[PDB]
Amino acid sequence: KQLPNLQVALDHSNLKGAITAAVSVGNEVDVIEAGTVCLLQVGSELVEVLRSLFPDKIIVADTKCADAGGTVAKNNAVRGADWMTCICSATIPTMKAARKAIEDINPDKGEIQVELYGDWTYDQAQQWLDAGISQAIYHQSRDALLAGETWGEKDLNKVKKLIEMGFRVSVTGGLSVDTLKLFEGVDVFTFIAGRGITEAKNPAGAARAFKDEIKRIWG
Amino acid sequence: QLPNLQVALDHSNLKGAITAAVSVGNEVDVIEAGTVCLLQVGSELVEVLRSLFPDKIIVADTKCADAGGTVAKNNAVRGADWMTCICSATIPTMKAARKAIEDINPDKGEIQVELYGDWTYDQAQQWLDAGISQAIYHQSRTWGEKDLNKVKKLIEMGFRVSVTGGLSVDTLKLFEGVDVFTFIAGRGITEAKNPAGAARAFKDEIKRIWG
Repeated sequence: KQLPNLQVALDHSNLKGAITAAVSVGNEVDVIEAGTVCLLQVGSELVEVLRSLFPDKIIVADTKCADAGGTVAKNNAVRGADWMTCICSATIPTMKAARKAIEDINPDKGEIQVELYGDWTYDQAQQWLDAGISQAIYHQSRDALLAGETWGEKDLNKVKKLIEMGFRVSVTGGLSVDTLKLFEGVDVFTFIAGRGITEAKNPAGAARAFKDEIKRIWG
Repeated sequence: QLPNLQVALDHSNLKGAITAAVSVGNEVDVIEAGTVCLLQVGSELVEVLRSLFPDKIIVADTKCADAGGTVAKNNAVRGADWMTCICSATIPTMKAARKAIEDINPDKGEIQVELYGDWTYDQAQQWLDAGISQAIYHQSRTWGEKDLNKVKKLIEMGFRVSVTGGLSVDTLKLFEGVDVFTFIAGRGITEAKNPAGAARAFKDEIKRIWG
């Protein structure tokens, strides 16, 4: 058993913003993620820079891969990624090819995570598990997120159900040190924070406070 | 207009994409920076292609799922005409992407929906209602009736449909009578002994059939 991870997403539109934010919080987080917006802007060298700065941190290449799973996984695994995202639209053969490629380069830590967008089903989710993929990323309902709302029961129910199916579930959106308590009793695998922490007055302090609260609730 | 010939650049490095584009650019209508390539090299490739081919349609194949306005802006400022969104992107994301690309590129700026997994005609109608009327259809993994029939309905609904997968000079026959908007070729053309000649042959067969 371990505590939920604190992950920082880097969704910057340029290389300097990602690197500066990563350096500001890196020591205080468990996982550092090169976000899709950033990767589409700067390419995969960022993954390698992050690996150099943080030899022992978990690194996520958030490619939201839909196709050419083996190639995209290999491309980011050789840069040093541990986890890569596939969009839930990706077929089972694409997801398996990506898993096989990332495991080939990184047997110890290599994994695929399914990014949950649109009308995905639990029947699809079981297909991911059967294909050896057991991480999923769940986003707060965007309407509620944009409105500043708490996590609603419907969102919590889906998170709970995925966990019960056997997923390690990461959540993102609507997360702050004060809102972690909403998740009390929910076996969240990773909390993914972004600008709330990296744009704070003291990002390292904000990151540590977030992890302190994870420790209070789940410790 | 006849169906467009498009070349997809899915290389894992910059030199591969640039070399392939230069080899066939004059002979095609549309040049696409594929997702595999953009994830490797970033968006500068789009602006390089725009400089090389000022009068060609340029596609930024980002398969955008979220941050629509940001992703579309980032690629439109590089000179993209069309950008792909994955079909699982929400309507708000697709709409934000469309509005951002139209703002920078009022001439040609458009979103195209990339079709993967279990999509429905009901979802497709929401894309049309959202102002998005291009969709990319991939051969199931010789074009058979199930695939052709889906292509035909999408066109009926009001989509400009691009097709990709299993395309050659010889399989263009199979699409006789269908109002294909764009045929997307890739390595079949760019890895040929004479890429410019393979592409020209391709466009010549389009001209024969739809001309």
